[PDB]
Amino acid sequence: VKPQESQLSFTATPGSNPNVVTLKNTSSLKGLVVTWDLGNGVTAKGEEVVASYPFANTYTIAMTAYNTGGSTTITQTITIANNDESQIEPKAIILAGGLTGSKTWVFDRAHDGHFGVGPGAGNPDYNGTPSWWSCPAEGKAECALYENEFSFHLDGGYNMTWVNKGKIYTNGAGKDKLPGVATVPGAGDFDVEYIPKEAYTFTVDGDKLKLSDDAFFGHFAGTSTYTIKTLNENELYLECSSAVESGNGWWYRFVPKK
Amino acid sequence: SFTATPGSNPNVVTLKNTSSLKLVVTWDLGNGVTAKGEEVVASYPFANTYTIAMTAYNTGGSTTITQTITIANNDESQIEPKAIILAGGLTGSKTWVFDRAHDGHFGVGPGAGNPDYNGTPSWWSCPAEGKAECALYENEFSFHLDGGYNMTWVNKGKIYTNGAGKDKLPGVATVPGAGDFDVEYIPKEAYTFTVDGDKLKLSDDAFFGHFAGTSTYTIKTLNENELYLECSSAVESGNGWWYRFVPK
Ligand SMILES: OC[C@H]1O[C@@H](O[C@@H]2[C@@H](O)[C@H](O)O[C@H](CO)[C@H]2O)[C@H](O)[C@@H](O)[C@@H]1O
Ligand SMILES: OC[C@H]1O[C@@H](O)[C@H](O)[C@@H](O)[C@@H]1O
Repeated sequence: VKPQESQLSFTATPGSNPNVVTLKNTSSLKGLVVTWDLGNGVTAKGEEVVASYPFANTYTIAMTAYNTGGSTTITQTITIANNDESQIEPKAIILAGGLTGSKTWVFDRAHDGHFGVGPGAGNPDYNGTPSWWSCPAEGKAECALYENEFSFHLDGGYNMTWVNKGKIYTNGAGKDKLPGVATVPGAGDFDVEYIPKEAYTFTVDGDKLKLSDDAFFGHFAGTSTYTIKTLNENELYLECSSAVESGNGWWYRFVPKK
Repeated sequence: SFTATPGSNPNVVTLKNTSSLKLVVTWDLGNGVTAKGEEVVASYPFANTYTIAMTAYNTGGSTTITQTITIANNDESQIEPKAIILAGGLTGSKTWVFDRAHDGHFGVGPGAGNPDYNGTPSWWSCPAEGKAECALYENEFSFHLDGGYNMTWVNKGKIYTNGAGKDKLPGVATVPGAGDFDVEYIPKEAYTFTVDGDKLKLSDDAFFGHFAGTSTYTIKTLNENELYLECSSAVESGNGWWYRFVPK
């Protein structure tokens, strides 16, 4: 009674934009209600629906046909070859150095002001700058900070890789919130043992950059949320608000790895 | 013949020779750019009507055909982000005035070239309403992206300055309640600006109501709520000025 699979079919035809695909019931059987799992977290109902895949990947599309004696499901895989710049955050494209490949960012250790502290954005004294202390060139050479490197890549999603040599840098208020062994390096404050996960994601919304899985840009201040102050192919300048020291703001400047 | 075909970005247009005659062609895109090629791309960041001219060349000489094109909207992707904040968006306008109700909306200190520079108006910081009794707060600045980076300067006929400034200006100077000088100074009907990084430059010798002999300002803060500016005096060597504007 339930619809027979050999009479069910559909076409999935990329349109003007190869990442936007028309899904059309072409079944040799009428009197059907059809629903769709687009394989991208979206479900839909209708004879002809459109599916959008911002990211290059292989997806599975399921069509379910309903008639008076039940439902039957058929599938196709579809290969989306390339990322769609028109459906991806423009700042994510700068962080990854393009829609293809990856881009690694490191502390701007060769120039003054690559790391700094000042009154944070909720502090009555905020001025938007690290007005308490600004790190001179190579000022944090003698700790774990510059060992922390951040690669962005749009391989299936808004993906990040965090590499270090097993340690992050923080101060007394930071060290108390992490389980790893704390050491006092040459630059003072604390190195803490902290091994990143093998994979992260991120989101960009306006100026706000958020890292997944409680990640942070090598300096621990209890937050995974940053404000992008500057971002172009040469420079990533970030501000954050400390969650471990009420009213402290931190600034960080990254440049491309050579 | 030619076609002017808006692409995936409606502000970016493919100009293509479609002539039924196989020619060297050049183009005036009507945006200040000229080009040579069978197929060229034109960019119009600003909504407007533009005239495109194709010139075809043989041995006999040259013939020029034109079309008008209408670009409906401003293109956020090709306009300075700080310009959009000053104009309050891609449409309409936004007027900025002195933050007269808060301390520190006007001040003086050692300027950025001065060995004593500390980045603040450390010689004098104006208290709330401190310059009510002069022309300073009468000066209002509107930014609008209507064809370009456009500004309108409104006042009630006077700017505010000190002795060194008054000596550079042709208008009559008067001493108001706040002291220093009001100077007769009527703005032009229209100005332009440029923003490059943190450098804000005004056209046609304009200045932000207080005269210090410069049209160049450093942007210290710019968000939808605040414009905080520094400038370096061109009439008093080593003197810096600070100004804080908020929306009207
Ligand atoms: O905390 C308020 C005070 O901050 C002081 O600067 C400190 C920096 O020298 C140091 O490098 O970082 C700590 C925070 O991690 C800062 O507190 C300022 O010098 C004081 O002016 C300020 O009141
Ligand atoms: O115009 C410059 C002068 O401004 C005055 O308000 C300050 O008190 C002086 O310190 C400064 O020399």
